[PDB]
Amino acid sequence: MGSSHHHHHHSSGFIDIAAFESPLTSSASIQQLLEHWAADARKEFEKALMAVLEKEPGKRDIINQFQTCPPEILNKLVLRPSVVLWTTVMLQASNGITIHSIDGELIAPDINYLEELAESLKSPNEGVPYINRDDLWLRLPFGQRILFESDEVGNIGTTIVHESLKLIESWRPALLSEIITISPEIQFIKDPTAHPDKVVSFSDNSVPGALYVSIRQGSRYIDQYDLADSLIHEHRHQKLYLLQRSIPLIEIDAPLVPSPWREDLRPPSGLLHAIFVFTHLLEFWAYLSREGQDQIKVRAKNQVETIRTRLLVAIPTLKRTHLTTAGREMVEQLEELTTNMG
Amino acid sequence: MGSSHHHHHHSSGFIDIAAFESPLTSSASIQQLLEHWAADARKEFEKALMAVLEKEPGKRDIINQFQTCPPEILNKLVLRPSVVLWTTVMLQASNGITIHSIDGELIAPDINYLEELAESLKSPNEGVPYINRDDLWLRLPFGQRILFESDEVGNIGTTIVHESLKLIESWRPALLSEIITISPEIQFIKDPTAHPDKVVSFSDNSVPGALYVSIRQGSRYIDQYDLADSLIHEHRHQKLYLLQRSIPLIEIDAPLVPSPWREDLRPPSGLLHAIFVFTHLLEFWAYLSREGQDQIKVRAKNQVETIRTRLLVAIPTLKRTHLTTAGREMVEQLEELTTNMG
Repeated sequence: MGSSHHHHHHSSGFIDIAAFESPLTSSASIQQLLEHWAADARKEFEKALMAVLEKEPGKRDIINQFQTCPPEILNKLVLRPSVVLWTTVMLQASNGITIHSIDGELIAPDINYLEELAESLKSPNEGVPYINRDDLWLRLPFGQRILFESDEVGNIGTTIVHESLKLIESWRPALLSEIITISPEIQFIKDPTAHPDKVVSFSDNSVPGALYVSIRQGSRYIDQYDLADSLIHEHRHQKLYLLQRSIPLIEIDAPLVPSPWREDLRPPSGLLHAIFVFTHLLEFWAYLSREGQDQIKVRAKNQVETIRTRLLVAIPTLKRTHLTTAGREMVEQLEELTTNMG
Repeated sequence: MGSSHHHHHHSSGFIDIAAFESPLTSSASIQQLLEHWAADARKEFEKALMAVLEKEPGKRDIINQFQTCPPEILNKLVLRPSVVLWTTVMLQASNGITIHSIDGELIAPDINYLEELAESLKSPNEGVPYINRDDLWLRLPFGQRILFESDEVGNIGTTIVHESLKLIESWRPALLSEIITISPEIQFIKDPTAHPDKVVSFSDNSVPGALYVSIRQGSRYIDQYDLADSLIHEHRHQKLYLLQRSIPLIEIDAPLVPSPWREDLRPPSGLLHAIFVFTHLLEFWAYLSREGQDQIKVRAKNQVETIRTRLLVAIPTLKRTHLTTAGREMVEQLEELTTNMG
């Protein structure tokens, strides 16, 4: 009924991947991928700064703040989710290309964002992962379809996030460090169309580095384990976005493959993102089923059985797809982790 | 809630197209595109025949009938929707790549299809557009999600199809000839999940040349005008599949753009397919509002207003996308037809 049948793909005729997977051995690989991405993003940001000066030459004094800015600060600034979206929308607007939010609304290029962006350089040291910061260029890709929690709602959510991050740190301190480097922004969302008891968490690569997690289950708040699951789930997408940017994993994103997590046929890259996400959540709930409290051991044992079953069905499905050399190396490493935990 | 946010396209940084659009002036352009496609498909079909001989060398006598078959027959055979799907599934199976139907079921490569296919050469070729032919390799991309009408249901549908094709011939005899060349197969379907009053019609490029139209709708049957709309709608997809095959129309199928026909963001190629489909449907209902019967003039005037309104909103949206030189030439020709309607 829904369908995706017009695919133009009816033409079917340099880093350690294994070390990148585990947070213990990924530190160097991530730094290497971030340096390559920041090299392209600095040029893109400079191109956007020149486009701002063409429309409004009066913005020259605002642009001057970045000119003398140290490259160490500038390299971290151009990779922020809100900055990447602003730079992308800005460059596409100059090429006559429109960018829209999920609700079909046009994301207008705002020159006045540079003034807010320049004033951020006057206080560089802030919280390691930015918990529910008020930034329109983080809310823009969703428009009105997704609501952003604020005030008392955000105040309570910050404390639950702190306990989820402390829980993640107790399991793997290397994964918390990985979260600070790849996913530095945590936004609190609420899906009005979703069922109150459903935990909603999503990620978009138009804003890379921002994790959108729901803290409210109706009027009630979710717990530190479910919120840590949501944070790890979206962090794994952000981590794979970084790898895909430089080292492609899928040679041909067709034909569509079935996923144990979706009813419809999803592309091979989507199933790779799903296995990459759920491999880390299988390891998280495996730790909670052994070294966790007696109250969590019931839910954790259910999650291990549910996730391992789905992973053991998705991995063979993905193996018979157009995977690159790096993509196949990733699948074989994720399969090894699922097998060594049965 | 639904979402499609992991697009690996976060890297945003000759044929007479006008003559191809109208069926009156497309005859030569279509023949050129079909000759190029048949040249590649004949090699792909030969590769599949050699793969059949590797698995079962006993099928040597059946493969010899195809190899010694006249090129005029063989060129038309390799481009049939059921043959294209068989060849694709067969070649992908040899490369360790699985193909699935919309319901997630694996489409198994059937060597025994060649025997049924060889008996089609020996049999006298019936009616130019094959109305509801019993062929599993036409039903395979849908599996169990879509039901195929047969017996008394198909018997009635054949008569309604004949009146729809006669209605299309009375409007533009060039469009009926175009239908016989590009879309030679009409299958009768029923979507159990769809609302009875909804007219369901779809097409897939894994089976190019097959139009899937619904004839039974609730406790009634579709009329010749609604069925002609369904046939023209799916034929326009099949015609654009042929063009896209050789001459690409979208340079970058990102960012996602809003469509007046769908609730959420669809790719630029999807919106191009929609405008290409609805431009011809606008011309069809414009003819029915002027030269049609008094009973159809009410429905036709409503369709012209509904379709022109949506086309006038989709065309500017698509113009601000990564269109190739040919893609932009197509959009400007479709915009001219929409504008020249008052």
